[PDB]
Amino acid sequence: VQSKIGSLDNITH
Amino acid sequence: VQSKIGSLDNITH
Amino acid sequence: VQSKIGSLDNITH
Amino acid sequence: VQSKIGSLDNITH
Amino acid sequence: VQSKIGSLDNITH
Amino acid sequence: VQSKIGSLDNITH
Amino acid sequence: VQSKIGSLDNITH
Amino acid sequence: VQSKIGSLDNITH
Amino acid sequence: VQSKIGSLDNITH
Amino acid sequence: VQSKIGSLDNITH
Amino acid sequence: VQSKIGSLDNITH
Amino acid sequence: VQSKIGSLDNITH
Amino acid sequence: VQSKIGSLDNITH
Amino acid sequence: VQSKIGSLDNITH
Amino acid sequence: VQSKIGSLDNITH
Amino acid sequence: VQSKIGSLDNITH
Amino acid sequence: VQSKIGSLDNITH
Amino acid sequence: VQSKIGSLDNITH
Repeated sequence: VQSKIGSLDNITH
Repeated sequence: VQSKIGSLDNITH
Repeated sequence: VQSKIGSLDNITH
Repeated sequence: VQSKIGSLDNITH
Repeated sequence: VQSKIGSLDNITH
Repeated sequence: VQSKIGSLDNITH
Repeated sequence: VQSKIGSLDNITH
Repeated sequence: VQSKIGSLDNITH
Repeated sequence: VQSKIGSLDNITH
Repeated sequence: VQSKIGSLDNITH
Repeated sequence: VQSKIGSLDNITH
Repeated sequence: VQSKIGSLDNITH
Repeated sequence: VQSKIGSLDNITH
Repeated sequence: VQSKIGSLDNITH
Repeated sequence: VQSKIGSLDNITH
Repeated sequence: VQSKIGSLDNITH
Repeated sequence: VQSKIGSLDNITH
Repeated sequence: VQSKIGSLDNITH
């Protein structure tokens, strides 16, 4: 409800 | 409800 | 509810 | 049983 | 049983 | 039983 | 809800 | 909710 | 909620 | 669920 | 759930 | 849940 | 949502 | 949500 | 939420 | 759910 | 749930 | 839940 997600996982090899 | 998703996974090899 | 997530995991090899 | 309501799953391997 | 209502699944391999 | 309501799961391996 | 399960295995990666 | 389960294994990585 | 489980194993990594 | 009502009797004069 | 009501009786005169 | 009501009786004159 | 689900109504006048 | 779920109503006048 | 869940109402006048 | 109600009058006899 | 109600009057006899 | 109510009057006889 009126929320945001930018990123959950940022997996950089 | 009135929410946003920008990105979940950003997997860069 | 009116919350934000910037990032959960930042896994840099 | 083994159900979901309003959930978010981000499964990565 | 083994059902979903209003969910988001992001499964990556 | 073994259910979810409004949850977020981020499982990484 | 009436449910019967003989055996349940949840494996997540 | 009435539930019956013989055996339950949850393995998470 | 009425529940019956014979054996329950939760393994988390 | 697995319930009983011995008699549902509503009389108005 | 597995309950009883011996008699549901509502009389109005 | 596994409960009883011996008699539900409401009379109005 | 905004419904009458699994209910019993006994209205007398 | 905003519902009547699994309820019994016995209204007399 | 804002509901009547698993309730019994016995209203007489 | 995005509900709007102007006015709700409920009388039970 | 995003509910709005102007005024709620409830009378029970 | 994001609820708004202007005024709630409740009378029980």
